Amino acid sequence: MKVGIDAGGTLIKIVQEQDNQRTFKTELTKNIDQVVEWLNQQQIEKLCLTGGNAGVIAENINIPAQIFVEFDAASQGLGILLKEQGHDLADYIFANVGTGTSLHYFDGQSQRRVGGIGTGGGMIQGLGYLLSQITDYKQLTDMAQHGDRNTIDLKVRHIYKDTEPPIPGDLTAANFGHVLHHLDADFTPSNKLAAVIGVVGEVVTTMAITVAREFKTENIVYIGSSFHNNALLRKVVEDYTVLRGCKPYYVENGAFSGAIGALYLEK
Amino acid sequence: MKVGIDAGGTLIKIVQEQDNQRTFKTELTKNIDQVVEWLNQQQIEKLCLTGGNAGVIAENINIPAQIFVEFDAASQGLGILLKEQGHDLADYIFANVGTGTSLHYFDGQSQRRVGGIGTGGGMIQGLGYLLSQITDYKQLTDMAQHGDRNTIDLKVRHIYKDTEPPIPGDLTAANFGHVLHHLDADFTPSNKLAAVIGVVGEVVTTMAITVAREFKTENIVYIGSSFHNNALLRKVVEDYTVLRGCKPYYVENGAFSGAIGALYLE
Ligand SMILES: Nc1ncnc2c1ncn2[C@@H]1O[C@H](COP(=O)(O)OP(=O)(O)O)[C@@H](O)[C@H]1O
Ligand SMILES: Nc1ncnc2c1ncn2[C@@H]1O[C@H](COP(=O)(O)OP(=O)(O)O)[C@@H](O)[C@H]1O
Repeated sequence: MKVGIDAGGTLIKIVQEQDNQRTFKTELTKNIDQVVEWLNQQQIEKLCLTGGNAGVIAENINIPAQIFVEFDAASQGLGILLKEQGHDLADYIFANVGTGTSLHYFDGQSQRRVGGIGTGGGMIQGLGYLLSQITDYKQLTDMAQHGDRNTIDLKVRHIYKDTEPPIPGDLTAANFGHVLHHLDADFTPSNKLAAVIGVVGEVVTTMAITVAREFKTENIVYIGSSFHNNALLRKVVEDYTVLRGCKPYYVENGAFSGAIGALYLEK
Repeated sequence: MKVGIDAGGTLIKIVQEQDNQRTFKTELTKNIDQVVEWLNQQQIEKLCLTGGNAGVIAENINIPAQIFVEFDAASQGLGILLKEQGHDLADYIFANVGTGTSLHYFDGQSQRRVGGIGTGGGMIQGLGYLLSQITDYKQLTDMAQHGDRNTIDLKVRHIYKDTEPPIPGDLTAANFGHVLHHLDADFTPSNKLAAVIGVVGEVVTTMAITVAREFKTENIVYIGSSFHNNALLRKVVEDYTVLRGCKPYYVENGAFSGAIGALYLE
């Protein structure tokens, strides 16, 4: 009975491994007390921890547990998941889009943190609440899917008008930039929520394509729970990566890269 | 009288020049018709245009005018201003933070667009209105200055708690990340406004420090009107640039590097 736990700022990713049988459990960081209660209830052969609140679990647990650096764990697990899903990538940039975004570069041997930004899921949830007053994650993300950004976001062509723009006119010039041109029109909580996800997506992708260029790689692997139930963010990210001449990748159970990695670093 | 005009998405920057003494005019893009009216009533030896709405002016004007690419003009006017103010920088990343942000690299000869982002002044104004129903620029920018982001932004140390973080704990982990931990506390339009400027600043600086590393340079020059009346954004940007081992620079009349550039170009 082997168990790996990535206790982040928002979600706790549990990976149970029994006689070559993987289980993917996901409880909130908000309800960490219930995760410790559960863990205490059973004998685990080897326990491996990673992420922010990994110490919290370690303190309140009455069982020994090894602790690993999330940056190294995420990379390990991603390697495992990519080759399992038939991806043989020599090099790549991997974006861990969690509460906040952590940018890494993998050179076929090891990872290196090459950047990070505070535009992740925590912003989708945070700014999402201030613009819709919705606290439920599913509800917020689902609401956002068919929202219109035309009245909210400003495009390059809107500034350049008839004039030939020096970069693609369809591109977003200014996020929320159109808001003051549409003071008459009602800003729907859907339209507004779409625009939050749009800016978060565009920032993560811009940062990701920049370091992909820097470390001379065309492969970008996107991981983290921010992608769960948010198909709009996935398309926002995916479409821009392609437009920036890069190859986007989404791994199944990629938000468990951390947790999986913890199990395969001890041995 | 030689005149340069950078007609952007939000502001029109006019720099008129008459015998080594300059004039720095600002008129809104909203009131472009008034700018054309004035120019038609002005005795201009040489007219140079740049930016988004440069064509609009050129069409409605009854005087010929040379049109230049803003990416090249900005670079030109910036170097004139840089040198004049005693900055002799070999190489430098320059961020033109206007309605939207554009990122360039200057190799002691010419510039190259190396990035861009939709997180500029247009976002401060746009998201600023949705979070405060304030349309007045000055008002929006002055309210933000005395705003607290503790209840709004999430820091690395908040996630890592007592555990030693793998990057500085004081750093912003997630913008608006704290909002759901403070649902009890009611979010002041000033606290909210500082968070908008904070994220805009942090995105521009992160992107700027990344390309500064990429094109092997430590100098970062920040320009655009987004810095006007917004001391908070300036400090947000300035402090992070330094923390990332880079040299930040703010040039006097930097938001005119486009209208200056246009004059001294061909
Ligand atoms: N059930 C959920 N509850 C809360 N946030 C969720 C949920 N599913 C996905 N998310 C998203 O995932 C983000 C956290 O990402 P995650 O990869 O788990 O990061 P961390 O490891 O820092 O907790 C949240 O900010 C939110 O966008
Ligand atoms: N009086 C003002 N009214 C509106 N915006 C202003 C004003 N002064 C400065 N700004 C700021 O400058 C930004 C535009 O910057 P600017 O350098 O003119 O770029 P652009 O060329 O895209 O117009 C605005 O979005 C706003 O944040």
